[PDB]
Amino acid sequence: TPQNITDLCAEYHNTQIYTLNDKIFSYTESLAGKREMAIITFKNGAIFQVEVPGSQHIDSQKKAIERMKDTLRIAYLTEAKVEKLCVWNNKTPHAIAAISMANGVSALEKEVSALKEKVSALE
Amino acid sequence: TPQNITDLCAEYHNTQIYTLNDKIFSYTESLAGKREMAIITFKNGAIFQVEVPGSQHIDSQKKAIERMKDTLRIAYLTEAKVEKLCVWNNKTPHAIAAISMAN
Amino acid sequence: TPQNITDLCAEYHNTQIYTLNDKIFSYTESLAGKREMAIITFKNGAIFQVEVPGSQHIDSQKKAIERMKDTLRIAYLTEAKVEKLCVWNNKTPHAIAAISMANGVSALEKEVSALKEKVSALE
Amino acid sequence: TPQNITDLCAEYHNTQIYTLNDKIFSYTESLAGKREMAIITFKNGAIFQVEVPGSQHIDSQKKAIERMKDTLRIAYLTEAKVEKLCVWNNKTPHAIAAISMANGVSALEKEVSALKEKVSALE
Amino acid sequence: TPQNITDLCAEYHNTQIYTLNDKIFSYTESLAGKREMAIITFKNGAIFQVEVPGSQHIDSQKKAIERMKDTLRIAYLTEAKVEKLCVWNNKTPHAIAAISMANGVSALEKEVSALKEKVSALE
Amino acid sequence: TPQNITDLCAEYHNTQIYTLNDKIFSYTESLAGKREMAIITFKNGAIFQVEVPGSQHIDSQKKAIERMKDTLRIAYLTEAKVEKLCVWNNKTPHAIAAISMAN
Amino acid sequence: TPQNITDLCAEYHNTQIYTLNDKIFSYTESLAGKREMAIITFKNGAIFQVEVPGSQHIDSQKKAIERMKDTLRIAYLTEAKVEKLCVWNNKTPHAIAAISMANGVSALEKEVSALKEKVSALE
Amino acid sequence: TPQNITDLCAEYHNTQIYTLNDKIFSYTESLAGKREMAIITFKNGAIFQVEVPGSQHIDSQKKAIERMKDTLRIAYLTEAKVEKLCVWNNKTPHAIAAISMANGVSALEKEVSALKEKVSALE
Amino acid sequence: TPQNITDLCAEYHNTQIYTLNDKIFSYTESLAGKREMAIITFKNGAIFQVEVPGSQHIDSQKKAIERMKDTLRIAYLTEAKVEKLCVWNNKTPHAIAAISMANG
Amino acid sequence: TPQNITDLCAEYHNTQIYTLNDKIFSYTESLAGKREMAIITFKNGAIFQVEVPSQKKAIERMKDTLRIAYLTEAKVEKLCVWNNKTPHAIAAISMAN
Repeated sequence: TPQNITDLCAEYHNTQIYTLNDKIFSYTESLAGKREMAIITFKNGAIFQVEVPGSQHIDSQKKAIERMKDTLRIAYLTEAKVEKLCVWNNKTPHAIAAISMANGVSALEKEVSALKEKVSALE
Repeated sequence: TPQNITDLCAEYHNTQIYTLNDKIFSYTESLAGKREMAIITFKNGAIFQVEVPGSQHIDSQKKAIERMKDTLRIAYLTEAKVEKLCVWNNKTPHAIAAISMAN
Repeated sequence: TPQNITDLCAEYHNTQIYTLNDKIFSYTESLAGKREMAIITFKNGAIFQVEVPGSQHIDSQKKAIERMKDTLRIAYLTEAKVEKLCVWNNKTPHAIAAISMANGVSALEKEVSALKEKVSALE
Repeated sequence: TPQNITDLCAEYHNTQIYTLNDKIFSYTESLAGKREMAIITFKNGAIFQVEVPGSQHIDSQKKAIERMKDTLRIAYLTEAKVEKLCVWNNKTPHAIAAISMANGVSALEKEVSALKEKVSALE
Repeated sequence: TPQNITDLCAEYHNTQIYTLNDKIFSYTESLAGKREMAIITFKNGAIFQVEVPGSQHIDSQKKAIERMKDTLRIAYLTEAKVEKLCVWNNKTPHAIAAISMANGVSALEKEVSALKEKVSALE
Repeated sequence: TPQNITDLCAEYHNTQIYTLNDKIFSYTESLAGKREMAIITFKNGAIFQVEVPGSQHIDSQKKAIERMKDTLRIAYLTEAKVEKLCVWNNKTPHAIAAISMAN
Repeated sequence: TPQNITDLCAEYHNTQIYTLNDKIFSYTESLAGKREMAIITFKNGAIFQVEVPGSQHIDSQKKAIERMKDTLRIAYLTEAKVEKLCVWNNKTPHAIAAISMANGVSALEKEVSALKEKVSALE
Repeated sequence: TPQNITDLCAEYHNTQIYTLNDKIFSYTESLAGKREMAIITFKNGAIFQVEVPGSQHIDSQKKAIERMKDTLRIAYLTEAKVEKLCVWNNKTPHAIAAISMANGVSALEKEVSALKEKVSALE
Repeated sequence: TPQNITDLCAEYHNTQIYTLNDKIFSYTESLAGKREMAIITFKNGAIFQVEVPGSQHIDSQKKAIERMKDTLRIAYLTEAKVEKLCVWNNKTPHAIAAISMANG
Repeated sequence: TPQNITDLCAEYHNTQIYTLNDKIFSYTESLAGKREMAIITFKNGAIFQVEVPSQKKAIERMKDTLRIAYLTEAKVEKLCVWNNKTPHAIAAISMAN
């Protein structure tokens, strides 16, 4: 089994890693017949879909497709930084196979950066 | 496959885009028999429904109808700006087909 | 199709609107056999149930009953103001048929917003 | 139908109310075979389970058992005060039948306590 | 029935406890065929999977596997401290069987709560 | 005669409307033999060509092909918002038949 | 020889003047076979074409048809106010025969700009 | 049923909305045989007819055609602002299908209402 | 016979009173085939129709439907305050059954 | 058909991409007999020509493009050029903002 999104992506044909290290700029979701899909965009202009469930998906993927749309919605609403997407590049928009989320800047490191902006203003 | 909500909307008859760039003013949900629906309003007076699941929906839409109501509830509670709604204008209130959210 | 909770409520026998414009005071939930239910209270003493799923519910209501309990829990935890409840008054406690949530700025909350504009101008 | 957790608890044999008026100290969850369960602890040392679904549960309880675990997880993560648990005391750990969460200390009452500290310092 | 994650872990072959007392550093999820899985990492370099559902899982574990992925996602997004993981050490990465989450207010988090009380009093 | 780009587009086989409501991200032009063409891109990754003049064009189109390339160049340089493109989806990149610009 | 667009328009059958004193709202141009045309719209809903070159045009018009499309494009892109169009009303959309551009500050608009300079000087 | 003139107009082929926000400049009416019609003009040069009844009208439209001519006459005589016209653009002049009247206070009409409040305060 | 619009409204199924105490904001009328109708709006966003004459109308209503459209037009043009509308709420927009105007 | 200037350039033997991401520093044009040409330079020191002559129209278009790019200070992203000419001769140009 792979230990990271890059190794996972390399197990499939017609995939590539996009490194975004950015939050999602827009979240679109449709319930229209044969377009039951999600689309996300990033500030850099990159567009990605979760595909409509279809004949190219095996039964095991059905729950994971629904989970991916839940993940993208809550990621968008919490402004979570997306590290990488593994996508199928034979679809337009490119179709999400996997997502990694990583921050960098530690939990109380955002309250230490804010008491360094309030501390270099008073004394 | 369409790349944005406007192109998606243009694939259906009786639809139009509303551009709101505003958070939801009110969220209403009903479990009453034959009215298992949601209604959202905006400060500008615009009213929209997620339709009762029915004979005009194909099986693939059932999960997406439930997802749309989850999306509208969490959008309301987080005050997320709605950019655009694609709606059917042959229903009263106009019925949501798609939503875009942008900060 | 009705356009608001008041018109929706008027389509049923044995219903009434309560206007609360208040957050939920208490949330109670049970997994005990034949009492798989939720109960909410308001400061004013109003008590409401989501009924145990049963013989008086049609199949289309099963998901909506589960959704209503999700809505009440997240409303309670976020202190969301409930605007109106449509309830069946032939049940004890009164049984929820529908809920509306709106940001209806409270009575003394307009005099607290005006002593925050007069207080952030003097000192 | 009972109107509160105390009346609900009194409808079952081998139950008791614990009053905690405290947030959950720990949340534990297992996917291990025959131990698909949750355990919560409180600072006072109290330990409670949501039981593994089993032959002592009726079909109606299946969804409510899953809902209880969702409720305990979101309560833990939001630090919501648990008021009371109704539990079966013939199980070890004691098994959750119902939960109440209660609010009280008012919304704009924290902004009125803070404009009484800022108002008795300037003028 | 066990009362904590350590006793639960000792009931299975090929398991061990890792004590992290740290939030999740990265969350990865895949909908790709035969890799419908999650991977979490910690700052200390530890990598863990939620396994692809398969022939080694009994029916009761299906829901608990889906719950574990929901728990890891919301834990990542809220920066919840993970206390312990019970894992199968015959898988690579080690496969999660159970998770415990406990508050314990962090080391320098008591000196950050005290430089927020001394910083909101002077300037 | 059609009154808008969408009605114009519907008079041809193998065409579709893309709604961009965005300025052009890149303008490419080539004088290389058998590739005397222009390519525009948008931020969203959409790529469109003005085709090399060829056997599939009638004489009346020659001037309009040259005009389209002038329009795309001045639109790019002024950052004018493109509303819609009517394109042939039979070609890769999709080939521009018409453009609308709206404020 | 006519002295202005209104005199020019009166020399043709089936023509009329539209006074817009407004910039072009939209510019549409097509290279599609048999639709080598331009369409402009104004905010007020008026739609106008430059006709496809055809059997109703004399050779002298060919260059002027190409010039009109250049004029409409540069007028659109510079937001130049169109004063008047002379159009054929026997075509749908109405077909442009001539255009006048003047940046015309309206009749009583010069006496309203002068009673705003005399009114923001007294009180 | 449509809720405004724009939605009504979109239900017909060969129609468009003109937004005038202006009173009628001229009203023309004829009782001459086969020309029993009305023509209105606006300052901007727009010309519109109510068609002679016969040819292409169903019986239910006869009263509505007579009503439209009454509406245009009283609108002209009262200088009522016409907001929008829905017209058939396959007729010359364009033929009225519907009219909206709204009192949308013109651009420099808000600066003329404000130099009437500043002029009835000084002298 | 009822003595006011509220009592009149209560004699019909699917009706309700709207109290506007405001002049009409917009008046729309159509002569288009199968849409021979009027629409009025108020500043508060309320939208009402006079329905297309149809199979749901009895012969006695034909003249009253034409009268209602005359009333709404002259009310709009004189800025007369509308007190109440009795409307059918099973139509979209809600369909006018009666109107009261009070000078006060 | 190629979808970008780099793929277009790779279809020809004597060509290479220069990445400038800079506006044109100088624009020179000549109407002199047998030297009806344009020369552009970049701050970098790079010099490029549009060679002296349906490619007829494209040669004229390229000179129009270089002139309006110079006058608007538009950033040139890439040039595809023939490296068997001195100065190197422009085959294609990409502009990105």
